[PDB]
Amino acid sequence: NSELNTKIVNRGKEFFGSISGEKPSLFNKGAWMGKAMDWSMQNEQFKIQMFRFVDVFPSLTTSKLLTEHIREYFGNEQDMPAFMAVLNKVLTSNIEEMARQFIVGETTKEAVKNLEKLRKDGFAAVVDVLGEATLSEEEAEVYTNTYLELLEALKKEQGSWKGLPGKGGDPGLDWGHAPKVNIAVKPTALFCLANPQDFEGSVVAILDRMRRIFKKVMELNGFLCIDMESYRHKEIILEVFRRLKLEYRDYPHLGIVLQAYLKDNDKDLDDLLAWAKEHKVQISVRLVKGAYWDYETVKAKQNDWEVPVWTIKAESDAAYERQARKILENHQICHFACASHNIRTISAVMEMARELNVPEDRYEFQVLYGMAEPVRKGILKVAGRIRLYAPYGNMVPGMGYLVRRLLENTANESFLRQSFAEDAQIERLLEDPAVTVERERAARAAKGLGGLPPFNNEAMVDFTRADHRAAFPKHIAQVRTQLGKTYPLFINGKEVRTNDLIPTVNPNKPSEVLGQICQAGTTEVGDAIAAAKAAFPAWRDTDPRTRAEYLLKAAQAARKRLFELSAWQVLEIGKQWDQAYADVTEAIDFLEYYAREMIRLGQPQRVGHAPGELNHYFYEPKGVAAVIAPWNFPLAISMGMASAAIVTGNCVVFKPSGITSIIGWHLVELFREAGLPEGVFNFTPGRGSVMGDYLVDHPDISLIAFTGSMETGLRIIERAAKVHPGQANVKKIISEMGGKNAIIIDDDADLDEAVPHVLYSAFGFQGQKCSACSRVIVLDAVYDKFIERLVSMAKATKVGPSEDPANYMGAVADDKAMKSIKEYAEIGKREGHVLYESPVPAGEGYFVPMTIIGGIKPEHRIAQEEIFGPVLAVMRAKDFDQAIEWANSTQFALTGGIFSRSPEHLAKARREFRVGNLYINRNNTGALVERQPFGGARMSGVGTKAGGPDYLLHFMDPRVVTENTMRRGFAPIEEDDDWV
Amino acid sequence: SMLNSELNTKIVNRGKEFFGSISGEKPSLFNKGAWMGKAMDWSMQNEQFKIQMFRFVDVFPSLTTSKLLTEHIREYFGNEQDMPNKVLTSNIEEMARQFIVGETTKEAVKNLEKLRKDGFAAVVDVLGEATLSEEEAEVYTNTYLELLEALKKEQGSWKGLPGKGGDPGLDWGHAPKVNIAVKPTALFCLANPQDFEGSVVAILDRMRRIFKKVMELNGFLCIDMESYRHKEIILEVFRRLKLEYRDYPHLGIVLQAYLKDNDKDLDDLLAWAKEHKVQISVRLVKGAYWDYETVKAKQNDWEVPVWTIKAESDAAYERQARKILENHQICHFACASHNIRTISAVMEMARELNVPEDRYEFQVLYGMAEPVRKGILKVAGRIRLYAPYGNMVPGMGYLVRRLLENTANESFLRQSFAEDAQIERLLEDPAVTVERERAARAAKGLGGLPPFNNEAMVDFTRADHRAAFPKHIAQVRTQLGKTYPLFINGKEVRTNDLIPTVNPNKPSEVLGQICQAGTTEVGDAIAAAKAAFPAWRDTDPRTRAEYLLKAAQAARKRLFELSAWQVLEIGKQWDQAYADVTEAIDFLEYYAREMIRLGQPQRVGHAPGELNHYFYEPKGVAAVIAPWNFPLAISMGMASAAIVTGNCVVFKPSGITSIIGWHLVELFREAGLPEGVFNFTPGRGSVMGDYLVDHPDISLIAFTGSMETGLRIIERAAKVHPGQANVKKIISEMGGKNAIIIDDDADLDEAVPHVLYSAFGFQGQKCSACSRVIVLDAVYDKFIERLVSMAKATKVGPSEDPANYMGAVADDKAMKSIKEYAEIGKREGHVLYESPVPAGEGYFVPMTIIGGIKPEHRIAQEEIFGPVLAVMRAKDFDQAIEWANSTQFALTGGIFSRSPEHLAKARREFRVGNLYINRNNTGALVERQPFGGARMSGVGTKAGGPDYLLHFMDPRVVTENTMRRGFAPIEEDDDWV
Ligand SMILES: Cc1cc2nc3c(=O)[nH]c(=O)nc-3n(C[C@H](O)[C@H](O)[C@H](O)COP(=O)(O)OP(=O)(O)OC[C@H]3O[C@@H](n4cnc5c(N)ncnc54)[C@H](O)[C@@H]3O)c2cc1C
Repeated sequence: NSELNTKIVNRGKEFFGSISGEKPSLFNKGAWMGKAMDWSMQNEQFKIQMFRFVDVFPSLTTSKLLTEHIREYFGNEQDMPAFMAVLNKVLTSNIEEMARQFIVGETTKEAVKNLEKLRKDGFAAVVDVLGEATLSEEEAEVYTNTYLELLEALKKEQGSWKGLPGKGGDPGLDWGHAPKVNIAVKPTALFCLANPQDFEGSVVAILDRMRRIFKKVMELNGFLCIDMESYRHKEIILEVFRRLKLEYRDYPHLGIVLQAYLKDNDKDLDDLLAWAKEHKVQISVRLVKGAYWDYETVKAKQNDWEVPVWTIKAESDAAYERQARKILENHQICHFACASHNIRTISAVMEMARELNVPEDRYEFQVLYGMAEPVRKGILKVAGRIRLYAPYGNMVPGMGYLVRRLLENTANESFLRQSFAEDAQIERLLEDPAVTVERERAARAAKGLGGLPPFNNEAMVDFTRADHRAAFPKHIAQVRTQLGKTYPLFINGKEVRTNDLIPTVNPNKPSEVLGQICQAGTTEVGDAIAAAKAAFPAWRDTDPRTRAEYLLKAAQAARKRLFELSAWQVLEIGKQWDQAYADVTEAIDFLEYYAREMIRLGQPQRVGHAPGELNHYFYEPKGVAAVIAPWNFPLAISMGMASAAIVTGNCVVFKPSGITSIIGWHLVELFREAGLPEGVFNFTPGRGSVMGDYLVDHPDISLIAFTGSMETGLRIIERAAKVHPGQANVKKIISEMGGKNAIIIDDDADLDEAVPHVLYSAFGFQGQKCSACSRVIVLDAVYDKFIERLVSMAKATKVGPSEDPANYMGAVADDKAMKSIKEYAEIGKREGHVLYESPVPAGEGYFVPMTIIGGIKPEHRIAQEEIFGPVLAVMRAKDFDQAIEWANSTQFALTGGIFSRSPEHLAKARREFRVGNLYINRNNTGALVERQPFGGARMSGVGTKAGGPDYLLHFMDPRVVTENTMRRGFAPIEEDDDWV
Repeated sequence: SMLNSELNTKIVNRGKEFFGSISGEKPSLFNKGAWMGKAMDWSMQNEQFKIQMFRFVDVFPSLTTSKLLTEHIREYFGNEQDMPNKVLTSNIEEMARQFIVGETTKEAVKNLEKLRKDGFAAVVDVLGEATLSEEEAEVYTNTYLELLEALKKEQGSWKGLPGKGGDPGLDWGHAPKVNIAVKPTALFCLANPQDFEGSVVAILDRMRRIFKKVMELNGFLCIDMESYRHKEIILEVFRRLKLEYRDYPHLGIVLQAYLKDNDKDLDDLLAWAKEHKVQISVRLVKGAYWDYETVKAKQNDWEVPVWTIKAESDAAYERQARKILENHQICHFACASHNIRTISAVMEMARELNVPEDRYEFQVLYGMAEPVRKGILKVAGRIRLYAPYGNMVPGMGYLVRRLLENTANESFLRQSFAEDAQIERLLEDPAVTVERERAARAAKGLGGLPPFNNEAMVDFTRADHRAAFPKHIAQVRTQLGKTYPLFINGKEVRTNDLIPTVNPNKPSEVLGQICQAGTTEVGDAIAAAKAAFPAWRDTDPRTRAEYLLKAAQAARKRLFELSAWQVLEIGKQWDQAYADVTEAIDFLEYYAREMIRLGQPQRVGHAPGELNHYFYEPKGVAAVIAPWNFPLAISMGMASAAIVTGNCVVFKPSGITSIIGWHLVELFREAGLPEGVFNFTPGRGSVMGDYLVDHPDISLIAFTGSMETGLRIIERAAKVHPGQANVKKIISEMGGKNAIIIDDDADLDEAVPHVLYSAFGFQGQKCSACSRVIVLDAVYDKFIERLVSMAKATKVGPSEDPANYMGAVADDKAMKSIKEYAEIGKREGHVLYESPVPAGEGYFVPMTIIGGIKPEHRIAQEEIFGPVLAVMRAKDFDQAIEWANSTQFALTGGIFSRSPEHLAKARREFRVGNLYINRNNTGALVERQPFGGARMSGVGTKAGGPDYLLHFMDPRVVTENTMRRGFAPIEEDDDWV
């Protein structure tokens, strides 16, 4: 709209004029922070070092930690920038000063005092309470009580404050209309287990605390704003706002933050306004662009989710202006807080409101305390109604907040950087962002092999979606209509029934029988081996691209059944919703990845370059593969091992674990739907005590793929090494065995991240993973604090049936597992000291308490033996060297983790913490195909890594054909010949 | 320069007149009105068709049944509609007849007399398949004698061709009427510069017999020149024969202008003739083996002996022709070329130098370049046709070579008569063409290292290489009698248990005494290796690779010395010994590069906020248990692979090759390898064998040797003992029972010597050796007769004497075991050949060939590891493949066949680790032939290939969440926005 746009541009021009060249302190090159940010902006390596240093800074609580980190992040004094122990003191004082710039105080009393100073300078405030991530109920209560404490202090003071001057209205209110007390609350800080996987439980827990705060706010006629956090919780937070509003439909001073950088926001704003109209209530919206842009883009890309944010910056600006116009048009029902430091954005809001003649009591402006100083002052001068978002509290979360402000101010796309560091042209700065979008989209308008798209991991289940949340109960219900079947063997394309049946039951409810499984004797296993051996010649002679096509069809068949296949796993083996879905996506990943790997490896390659000669190097299968699969990843690992053997040209005799035989039957369904030729895949569940050695010992077996315990793996290795009469090959072992995996918690670890990652690593799926954290090795000086937070978080979780998404973990695999694990828990309780032992439900189910035991040392049994259940050992290391020594003190070497923000300690861990899969600053479980090829050596395996580029070669043997191409003195000349 | 321009003008003007007098007349091969011209036309337009057609003509004479013929036609040319029996046969046969003067002596003689009446002289050549036996050499020799007897009776009635003066009974008044050419290698089936003196004498003795008959007729004998391999031998034959008959003027030699050596060879021969005051004759040619020499040199890292720009050969010809003409007083000249420029250049140079006509003549091959031949007759008058005669079988091979000559891209005939090239380009001074082509031609390794190339094989065309072996064998003999200690943690450790090591061809010759490690010493070595491991593991992969490169240079500098040790200690022939050392060098160079390639962590996945790096780590202590049959090569390959990947090695050489094992100590010491990284512990298997394999500090075992021992090791290594860190990794190369299939259509000239070498090279003591030859029913009798006849020509004796084909086997135990197997085989089949062996000491087993062998027989199944070859008669090709696949082994295999269908079937179904087509099945080279198989022949590990180093390591992944406080560094390969 050209005329309006011209007014906006002129308003912006007047604004830049009234600023008089003033730079915000962060861009003041005369100040230390300005020099620091200037160099960060010119030098990306320095920015990364400086910003990461500020992040770790509040953990550097001794002189040694501090001195060492300074050297590790910035190098020696001679190699540092000019603007930078005396060095300890100067750096410390400058960083602390930077953080204080952005906070109104450290105590409630100080905050209140400083808020009054702000009022005398003409500024209103919205107060926020700084806090570390809420990891427990006790922490949520502290946060809640801090708001209550703040409100009580403000209640006593506000009567003595003259209201900020306005043009009309009520002289006891700010600008004649706004409540003097205004606070903002982060909803997820009110509940440590906030998760849309438990949508209702999360809404209620947050709502119950928000209600308590809100009641006190109303008691002093104040305003409560509910802030918006990451996209993961956006729908939860919207629902919290809607419920609290309907509980107090007549109270006007309740706001919600909406983020214009979200593609969803056009619909969300429209829905909320329509909702307010329908319910005949009023609302208030603080429109922001959004604070988590890099996080959302990374998180979505890590999970093959649609990126929920716009990714061209002008799109967020254009969305803001569009959505602000929508709000202002609806001022009758919607009060507006314009929260932005962008002069174009601010100018657009001002002129749109003027054009729509919106009453001034329906819109105000907000900025963050301590930044964009000239912008703040310009708003005061032109609009008069300006509120500062003012955090207060402890310096530890204050440093985290500081880093976020530094990121915001120094971003390449930041309006503040462009205006105040980069000398950007005013006309460009104030351009209609809609025009910017068109130009940027047009600019941006200007790989796989063999016609196949490149490999990408299958999208994870996404419980931000109502449809994904609804799918599970529906599919679990459908599965229940299918219970009670008898599952036969499947051999040479035919169903073969035996009369030895073993029931398979729900571990969370053993009275619920899912079905009966036929058991193969040695006769039937021998039959299956015979069928596989007979199908082998034609299958080996099938083109690798064709073999790969069967895997691609199986992947599509599985993809079309994703929630159904997932539901079976929830009931048969007690997978939580996310765990079950991830099992199926991983199976799909193996199929898509191994299909592409065979296509890659399937072409004979010329080796050497001598003329008159062609050497071609290529691979052939081995023969019949025995595949012996675990129950803990019943589709993923089964499908991975079987499909690798199949795509490489082998034929498979497959023994699923008894308690997940139905999931094993899914392989039959999937390969049959793909049209796999008869005998290439044979399904023979059976009693190991009857046919286990028989399968491994058989002369017609050429390879054995096994995943499971070390004891069984080692027995297989010993027996397989013998060559019996009639045996064609030396048997090839592909084996993934157990682990006793440690995560190290260094002194400088970010405990907000370390704690929930350790909890998930230890207790996700009841701890039943070869990759699970069973030892947490914690540095002396952070031990007490770490353990308090871990135990408190554990106490908040619930143990119960996996079909109920409210439960964190549930029953273990079967009766034998429960008894074994419980015995290990008793052993550990006599070795160390019990720190936590959860309640479990009464009645039936193979429940083992979520168990945490401290005081564990390397010489203890539960520091050495794989328990495969929810029993976590906590070990206290005297220094980092001992932490590493202890991590390396078992016979296993599968996975490991380290939380540390020390370059030197991370380097030492990369080199010396010699596990097959080492994870830095995140959980040590959940390895993905291609990204984390999985497996190790020592007693954890034989160095084969599933889901990686070396895996398929283990299922084959290389061959070379060498041809003398010269006849009667001449040879064809080939493209890669070394010629003349 | 000014003179150069002037003479070039006369040459160009002579060429222009030569062409003007031809005017549209084409050689019959370029006659597109004929079937021959049509087939060649399409060959020149379509290289794929050329390859099919020329290969078909090559295989054509083996197509002896209606089945063979019909199937080959389809396999080479496709269905009878995708193309461009009795008929196609007549066309190819007519094509071959164009180039030969007859099929019998009498027909040849009649046709030669006809040619005389048409004014053409001749030089007569006898066609033949390759000489593979003494009997064949005698047949070839007697055919010349027969020819000469026939000509002797006729020549008296021949009027000499007209000339300008002289003797009316001689051609042109001066040339002998009878002139024959002989191929020297056809006189000796084992001609080979590795036995230089033996080859010269055997050839000379037959050539002298022919020459005496030639002299009786007062005729001319030309000694033809063959491939570069035999050039020096042939020169020496000519020189000796000339001096035996210093006064007889009618003896010629061919010299090849396409050889870089020829400038010097011609200078040398001319100076030699002067010194000895004799006269000579030279037929100067460009050369017939160009493609072969180029390929052969490139295959062996030898300097290519031929010029590789065609104009360079032309330029060399004109340069060398001038030199001969300058020397006309002592050197008679035959200009042998179909090239009008070349011929015109010679005519003008003869005029410039005023050379008498009786000192030069012109020669062309019968049946080609007809207008060129006609032109020479008209202008010069002295033209002689090279006139081969004989059997259609070698006639077809000759046909192929002529078709190649005529249709080559750079052929002067093709450009003149097919391409309608501009006459100015055709008659250009080739020296100018050279400069232009060089200028145009004037207009990758990694980490700064050159790319890998296999080390050059020993080259016995060189006098220095021939002389080096006797020199170095003698030098090694001055160093015998030493006591060899263990080498543990950088220190020499003696023990009281000594085992002598002796020469298998002369067991009374003791090379030294070897200390034996007890379990105590082996445990000490393992402890040393274990202590050295953490620092070695942490050494940069590039640095570890540098040690291997230093060791490779150390070995390269000692090549002949290291070779000589093997000749004496284990009975390697000179070439076998040198090849063992070059293979060792190759492993070092190749594994160094492989570790450099594999040594850098690679990002995997592309998700942002995350870095996954995938990389490799060594395992720990490796036991390396090495064979005696490739005592440096395989030992060094296994040890250096383990070492470069970051492991430390405890190495047990075979007892009988312990000194070669010591060479590893010497080489790693010279490279400066850190102490403990390589330890040398020879010892008695019965004392410390199981100890070494069972030890809990061993993480890897690299073994090469017998199936029986390999299988025992695999079984024992599977157990995890108390304190054992890893499941032990096996890298194992075991035996074979390798077959070569001889198909009905096999080229027996190649199949026979390749099979003989595959079976008996190094006494058959190779895991890759051919111990079964499976021969198709219809070619059985023919193949076996030639194979046995070639075998009979070879001698068994000490490997230090290069005259011997093979020698003693490794030791007394091997001899006893192999002889028992021979007796078993003789009761199972029937002996076709059993060689004499020397009297007296030495572990000699006869070169033994046994027929009537079937898959149920023990010697069709069990690896003998000695000079015992089973011959098996297959009823059809399907059974041949079935039989090839009938053992428990699958290491190597070979097939001789010119059937695309059968070759395709073999590629698919003959499932050995290394299958060879139309060559021997031994001698695998690093990178070109990564070596190893499965079944009972190994565990699918392939030494010398790109999958090998990974077996000595385990992969690791480090995954880092790079996001802190909502931000992460953006990395280049991130999936982003
Ligand atoms: C008082 C106040 C309260 C706030 N409360 C919250 C809250 O509860 N929740 C929340 O999420 N944020 C909140 N914010 C917003 C956030 O903290 C930033 O301050 C704000 O987004 C910066 O925008 P801008 O108009 O100041 O600056 P600009 O430089 O104009 O805009 C920058 C913004 O654009 C977006 N952006 C950057 N790059 C791209 C890109 N490549 N593609 C698309 N978009 C891009 C980001 O949102 C970034 O923050 C609040 C802001 C204020 C002032």
